[PDB]
Amino acid sequence: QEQEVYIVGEAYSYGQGWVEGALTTAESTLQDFFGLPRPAWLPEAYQLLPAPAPVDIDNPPALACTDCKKTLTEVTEFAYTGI
Amino acid sequence: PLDVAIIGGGVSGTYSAWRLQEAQGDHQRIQLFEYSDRIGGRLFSINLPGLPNVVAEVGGMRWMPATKDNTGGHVMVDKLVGELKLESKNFPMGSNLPDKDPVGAKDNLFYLRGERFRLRDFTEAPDKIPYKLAWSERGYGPEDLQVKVMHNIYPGFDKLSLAEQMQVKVFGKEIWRYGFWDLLYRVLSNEGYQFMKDAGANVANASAVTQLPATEYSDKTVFLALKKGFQALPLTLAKRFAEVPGGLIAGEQRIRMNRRLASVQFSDDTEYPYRLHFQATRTVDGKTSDVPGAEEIIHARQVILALPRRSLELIQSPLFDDPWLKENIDSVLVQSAFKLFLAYEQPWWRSQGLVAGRSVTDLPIRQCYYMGTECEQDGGEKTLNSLLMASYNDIGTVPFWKGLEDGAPFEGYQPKSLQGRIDANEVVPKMQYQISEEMVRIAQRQVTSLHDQIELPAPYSAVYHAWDADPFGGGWHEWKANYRLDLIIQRMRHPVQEQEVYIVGEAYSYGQGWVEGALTTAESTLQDFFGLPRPAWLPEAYQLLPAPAPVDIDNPPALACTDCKKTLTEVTEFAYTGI
Amino acid sequence: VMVDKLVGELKLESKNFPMGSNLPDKDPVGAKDNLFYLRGERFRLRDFTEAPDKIPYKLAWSERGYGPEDLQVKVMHNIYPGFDKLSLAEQMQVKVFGKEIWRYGFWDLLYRVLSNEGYQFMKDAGANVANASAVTQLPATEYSDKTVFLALKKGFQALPLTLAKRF
Amino acid sequence: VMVDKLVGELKLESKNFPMGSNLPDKDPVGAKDNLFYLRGERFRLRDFTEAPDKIPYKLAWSERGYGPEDLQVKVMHNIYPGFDKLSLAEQMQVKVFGKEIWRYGFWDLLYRVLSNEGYQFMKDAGANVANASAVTQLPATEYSDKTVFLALKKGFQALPLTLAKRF
Ligand SMILES: Cc1cc2nc3c(=O)[nH]c(=O)nc-3n(C[C@H](O)[C@H](O)[C@H](O)COP(=O)(O)OP(=O)(O)OC[C@H]3O[C@@H](n4cnc5c(N)ncnc54)[C@H](O)[C@@H]3O)c2cc1C
Repeated sequence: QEQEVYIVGEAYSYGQGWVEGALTTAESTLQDFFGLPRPAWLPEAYQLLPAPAPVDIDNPPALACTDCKKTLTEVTEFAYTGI
Repeated sequence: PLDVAIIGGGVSGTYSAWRLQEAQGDHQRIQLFEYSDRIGGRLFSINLPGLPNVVAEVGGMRWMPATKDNTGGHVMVDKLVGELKLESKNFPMGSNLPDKDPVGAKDNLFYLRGERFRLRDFTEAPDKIPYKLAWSERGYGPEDLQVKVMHNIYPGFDKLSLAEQMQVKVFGKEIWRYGFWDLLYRVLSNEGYQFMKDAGANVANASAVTQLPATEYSDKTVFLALKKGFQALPLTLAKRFAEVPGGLIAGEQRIRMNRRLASVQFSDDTEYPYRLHFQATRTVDGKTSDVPGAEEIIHARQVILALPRRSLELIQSPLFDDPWLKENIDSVLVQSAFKLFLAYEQPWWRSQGLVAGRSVTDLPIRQCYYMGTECEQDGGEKTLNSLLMASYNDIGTVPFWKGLEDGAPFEGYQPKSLQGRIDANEVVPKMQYQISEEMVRIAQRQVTSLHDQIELPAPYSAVYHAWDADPFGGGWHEWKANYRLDLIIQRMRHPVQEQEVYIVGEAYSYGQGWVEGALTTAESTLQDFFGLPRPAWLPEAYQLLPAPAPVDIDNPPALACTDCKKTLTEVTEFAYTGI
Repeated sequence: VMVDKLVGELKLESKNFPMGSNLPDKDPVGAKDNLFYLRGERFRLRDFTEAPDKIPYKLAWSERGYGPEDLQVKVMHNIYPGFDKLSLAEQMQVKVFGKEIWRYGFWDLLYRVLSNEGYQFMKDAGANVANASAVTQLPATEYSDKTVFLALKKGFQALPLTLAKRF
Repeated sequence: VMVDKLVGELKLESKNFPMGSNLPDKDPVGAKDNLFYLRGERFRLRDFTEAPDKIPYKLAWSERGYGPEDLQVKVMHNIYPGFDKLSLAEQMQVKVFGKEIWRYGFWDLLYRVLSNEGYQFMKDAGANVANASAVTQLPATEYSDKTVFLALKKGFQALPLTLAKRF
């Protein structure tokens, strides 16, 4: 936090093994510690890096299932694919 | 000072009280006595922690809707449930997906003799079935095989009235004189019988007349359940019996829980000839024990014993010395039933292609039902918490599970959904039979084997119930061979002509194993010996109890075949189904 | 998205990166005829579903009839249904067999749910790393040769060169 | 010992109780040709070892090649080697899977060590009771049609009758 060295690239991205990983880390670091706006060509809808879980996830609050009917349907129909 | 004492807070008891109170309550003292602190008898519904909208039906769980013409299906249940404004839901026996051509039960599992196959393989891949069936028994599922067997014995047998079925002779003997297994031994290979038992419904020493009738299998067959659990039906009735306005006895005094009818004695009094001796009981954690002390004594004109066979046997009365009643109380077998529920945090089976209905195995667990996810229910919490039920009734498997009752209780674990809601030590409910850890480990291993998995998620909660001890003796009854069950059905409602004691309930009905049996016996007895009209909600088209055959059916007149062309066509086309 | 739009921005020409056949133009074979040679046996991709008896792995009865990718999808739904559709924050909180998923290595977690022959099959016919976090290896999608990929006509190195050139 | 010596004492005549054939007098067939008819299949006792492919139970690879009795011996040695040779007092102190053996029923203990098809095989081709104490059901001996049994020529009821007669 003290120093003004930044690390970008695929290595410590979410999109490892992709050029997308490298670009997303670079763009986020630029928007966050260099103050550059988001490019015109870059949509706002796109999340560059995944939001983290809380630092303390030991005994976390429950995950409320959003549209479980659709998830369970997808899962069962996938199973039917094999059968 | 009681005009009617009703013994038993099951569905037949509670229905009887409600009817009599709503009809004659203004001038008749009616009281309902129940052995335990719980109303419902063999209807018994619970919600496990984390599953507030997925009911675990430890007793009865579904009924067949009334037909359009109101002549078939469980008409009494369907219309009574309509009358009391209880909400019903579909009881699925398979998958609705894909919404275009629903798989139904076709993908549900079988694991028999070390082989795995799915239901669709009985017709699609009969080489997978590991039973050495006769050439003529291949290509049917177990149910369809039973239909074929029945048409072999007598074509269209299921479509005959009980009176005609009691006159049908096979291999020179009337069918009601055979036990199911003995009759099948004559027409079906040993491997066939083994196949029907294992992949299968039936009892081997029960009357062939009530076991043989079978229908063509169809996962499209519709069943209904109550959203609040089947126990809502008797509870509602009890609730509506103690809330009838008016009457000699005040609403809150009409139901007397925790009273075990110890005995019925005959008093010299002409007005109130029955002296009922009740023992007070207390119920702790679902277990009822006698409270030591005096017997409460009550006087009644009429008595309705809304009680199964074992319960009748535990009541002392000179009434039971009647030769007919002494002979015909033991005219029914009692089938023990056992249920195991396991609650999981996700429906691991949905990823295997399983949605509803049962998978079947020859492992001791026998059958597993997939019973529903909390989040997929109407107004259900946003939780993947799911319920699995296992059930067995077969005598041979019972000893296995019986040995696993001892040991440390299963404690479960507080699932994430319940964190900061329930206590960790309340995750596994306190029940009459407290599931042990060993039983849960072994059930989980057998469930894992059945689904062909290495390891499944562990259950966070469980419930075991046995319908075997007193007073129930078992889960349901079946007519024994060599008994004129058509005559016993009519007489047992009022067993001793002199006395004013009536017997109602599922035990000595035609519809044994169903709430419909209990309701039909109760309603007939009420219409016949209490004079109540038929309810408005109850159609006239529906026959409550089958008309009996003549007492002398030795050398009976011939049965004139009504539209034999249609029967023979049905029978032949059914045969084509297998071929 | 970043690559796609940045490539758009710098006016680099892209092309389809085919993963199979477009012929016959009516019903393209795709990757269905591409070869496998495993354990001395030859079969084609279509045989994972059309002819599963040709697959020379002694798979569990419940793991047959899937290609390697689809088998991984099935495994993931077995562990947690819809896991791939959760956010990273939710995936980091998912516990399996009493431990958070990000505390398992891929191979250790699979060992618990999939037969050894299953794992061997997914490795050989398969993407994955055995000691990598299960949270980033487990997410899988249904296989489809219709999945579209793009390449640069001048090669992917044209993207950094262009950038350097424009810097 | 008590029966044998008491029968000696009362001068009741005993005879061999054969469990198989004595012919041919050179190499007696014994029980090797006696029949089994299980699950629609026919085989003879000798086929448990001579032709195990004829046995129509899907036994584990490690349970094949034994007759039912020998399979029970194998199971018992798996649980505790030499268990049958221990005194009752020692057998009541033997713990398996963290519980004393006399706290298990036979079927529950076998469920842990033997496949379901194994149990089914031992019941069908087999002696045992499924809910009885494992301590008194588990002890088994190697099968041998050469095992000798005796009967009374006048029937076993001659023993109590004689006693009553001599009382
Ligand atoms: C496992 C299982 C599953 C079932 N599933 C279905 C199903 O899916 N569909 C269906 O339609 N039916 C089902 N049934 C059957 C249905 O539950 C019964 O047929 C019906 O509930 C019985 O009603 P009843 O009034 O005859 O008797 P019971 O329910 O037995 O009621 C008798 C009552 O009398 C009480 N009693 C006993 N002795 C005394 C005494 N001395 N004094 C006072 N009270 C006493 C008992 O405690 C009990 O409350 C099932 C049953 C079981 C066991």
